[PDB]
Amino acid sequence: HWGYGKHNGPEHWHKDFPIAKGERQSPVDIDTHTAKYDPSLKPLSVSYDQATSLRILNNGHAFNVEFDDSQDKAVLKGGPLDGTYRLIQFHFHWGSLDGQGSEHTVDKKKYAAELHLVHWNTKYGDFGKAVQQPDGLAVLGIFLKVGSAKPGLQKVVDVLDSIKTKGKSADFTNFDPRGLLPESLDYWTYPGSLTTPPLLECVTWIVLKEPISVSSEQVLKFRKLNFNGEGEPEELMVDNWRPAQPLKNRQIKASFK
Ligand SMILES: On1ccc2ccccc2c1=S
Ligand SMILES: [Zn+2]
Repeated sequence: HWGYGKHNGPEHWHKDFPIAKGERQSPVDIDTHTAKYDPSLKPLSVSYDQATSLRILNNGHAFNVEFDDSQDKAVLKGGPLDGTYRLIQFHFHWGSLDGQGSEHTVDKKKYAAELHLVHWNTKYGDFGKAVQQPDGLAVLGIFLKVGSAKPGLQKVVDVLDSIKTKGKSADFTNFDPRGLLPESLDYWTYPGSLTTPPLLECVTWIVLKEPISVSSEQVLKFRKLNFNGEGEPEELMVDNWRPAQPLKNRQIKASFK
């Protein structure tokens, strides 16, 4: 099945998921000089005050922090979006080395990791119906660079040892995702896709310009996770990023001059 190795990595995914070579795949390189400022964009509204985390799961590809999305609680609106999108989970992509790991790149620059906060358009009722729609999802993407620690990340780092291997989950209540956000909400936006199979073309991507800093020790702990299940030969969960895909007939808009 799919993964990030030589035999089942991104260059193979198109055989099971032909949309891998579609018209609006993600990630992409953000060419800052070519992204035009769009003064009709609204500021982004991130309202995470009532977010309710439930659990953290090692899915064999990444770890997901999952939210109760049964009520209207943690929503993204404004920016390029029409209507209200509800937070359902976040996860990260990261490298084996600090010089790589992000999926989007900025003028070809790779960051050490990238956080994806996934939200679904509440006009479609739930996540499963939203991923059948071209405007079903909005993913807030945030780059990580290695430097000072991010205090708001530590509770996630500290729980990873309890979900080392594929299929493990742990209670993860009362986690506040506001602690993972940078100061500025300046962003680039474009239409794209999930960056993992099934690679569905549902996503309005909103990529923040300002990275957050995490410490070398924090990202080292992400790299101790495993892609394998318990009892299987250890394969470290590193380099779970898809490289940039062709922009095709898309424009990337900037919210800032
Ligand atoms: O990586 N990843 C995994 C699951 C998912 C689900 C909805 C939207 C985006 C994603 C991504 S980027
Ligand atoms: Zn992702």
